[PDB]
Amino acid sequence: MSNATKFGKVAVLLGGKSAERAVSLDSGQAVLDALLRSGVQAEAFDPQDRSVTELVNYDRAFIVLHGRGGEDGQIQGVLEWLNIPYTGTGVQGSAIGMDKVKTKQIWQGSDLPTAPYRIIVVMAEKWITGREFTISFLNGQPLPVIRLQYGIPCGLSETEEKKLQALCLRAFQAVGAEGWGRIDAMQDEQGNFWLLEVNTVPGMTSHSLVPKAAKAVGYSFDELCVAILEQTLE
Amino acid sequence: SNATKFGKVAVLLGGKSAERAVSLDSGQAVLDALLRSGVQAEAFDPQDRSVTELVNYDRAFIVLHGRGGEDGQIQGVLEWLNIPYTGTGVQGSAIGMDKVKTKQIWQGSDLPTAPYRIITKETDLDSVIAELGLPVIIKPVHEGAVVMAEKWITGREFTISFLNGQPLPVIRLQYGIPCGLSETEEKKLQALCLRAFQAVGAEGWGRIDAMQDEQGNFWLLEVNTVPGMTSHSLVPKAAKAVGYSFDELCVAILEQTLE
Repeated sequence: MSNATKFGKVAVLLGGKSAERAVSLDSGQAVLDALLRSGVQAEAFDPQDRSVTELVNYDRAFIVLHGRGGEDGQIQGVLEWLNIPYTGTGVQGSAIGMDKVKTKQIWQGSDLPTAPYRIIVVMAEKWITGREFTISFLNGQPLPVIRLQYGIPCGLSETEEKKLQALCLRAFQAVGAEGWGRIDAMQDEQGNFWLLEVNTVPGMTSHSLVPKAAKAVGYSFDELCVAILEQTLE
Repeated sequence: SNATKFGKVAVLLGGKSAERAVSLDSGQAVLDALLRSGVQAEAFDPQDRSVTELVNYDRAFIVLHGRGGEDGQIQGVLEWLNIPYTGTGVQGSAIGMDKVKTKQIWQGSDLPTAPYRIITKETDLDSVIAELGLPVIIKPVHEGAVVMAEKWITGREFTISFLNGQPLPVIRLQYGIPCGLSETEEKKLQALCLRAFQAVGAEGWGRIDAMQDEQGNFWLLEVNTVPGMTSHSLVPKAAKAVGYSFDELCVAILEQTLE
């Protein structure tokens, strides 16, 4: 049972219209090479150069557009209307995820910790000092946590780490994200966690954090790319 | 000036959802009203015409109800085709058509709404009847497979319709106006509902439904981001109460699609 047949003609959506275009071209190229190596019939699709109307020629879509259009529900919209299954988070989770105030609102509304904030678009947030982390997701489940300013190990105890993972899984589900993505979190001076933001189509460049964390659990980049694409089976 | 301004407008109607028939009715009404106002309107049924052809139009009047219309999908395609359109963008639409999400973001804005528990059909039922009390409303989440349980409150339902971002005269649900609220009590419900409208990031026009319990307290229920425009529909009724003819109301809504 081959990946040519099984996944059919897949479009790797890349580049796009946003300020993160260059990063997305990089993420796209990486993913495209990896899927081609895995024998999936992948092709590049840049919606800034090719009308989305031509998506109708493809059986599924690997979304690796960052920012406006990609991370915010728009392209997910068009794919729903063309009946083309696709990677990651649907319209709702995407549209929310790319709005901090809305992401915070729905987190507060789920009994989940996050800095207070006020109505100034950029907002005004309560300053907390501590160390930032990021919990990456694959198949709905969290992966090994990475410290931000190397990255792993993070500097949490094994139980302290699992606490941050379980908390972030709730914040991932709360906002209705699915498949894969990233949650950023804080740890204040007293050891308490605070949720910061969500990325519903993360970077897939060589320096990007999700492949790093997927590798920590034995996924090659090519394996990680197929795992993500498997979401598009029903 | 002289409805050269709006150009070739598409009235999106019918569609794929269970509310198709209602949408055909809302579409026809709106289409006739715009044509009477001298706007160059045409019908576009996305179930019969590929959305690809939307590129032939300068703007879109969305009057699709339910799945595809009320939930961010068609708003998506319009954003990607750079075609301005009526009502609420992708975010507000996608939220609005989800009750749990609408409630979450309302709780998160210090706004009143019935307690509820998302039924994973397996969470212990005893802890749920302990939180909410009996009787309890169970209802489907998006279309009012995933299901919820809400706390039953007794009282009288209302609906506050919106145009140009601002609320219109409130209507009692079972005629509808007068509602049976005092003039100050009515303004209280309007100001509350304006916050709940803004909170979810809806814009232009729409409807918020609200409760009043036996003690006089308000509770928010749900949001409709593309309301009915049929002859018996509630938004034209409330727009008429403030001196808008149906034709005038239809142009007012279309004006959202300008700078």
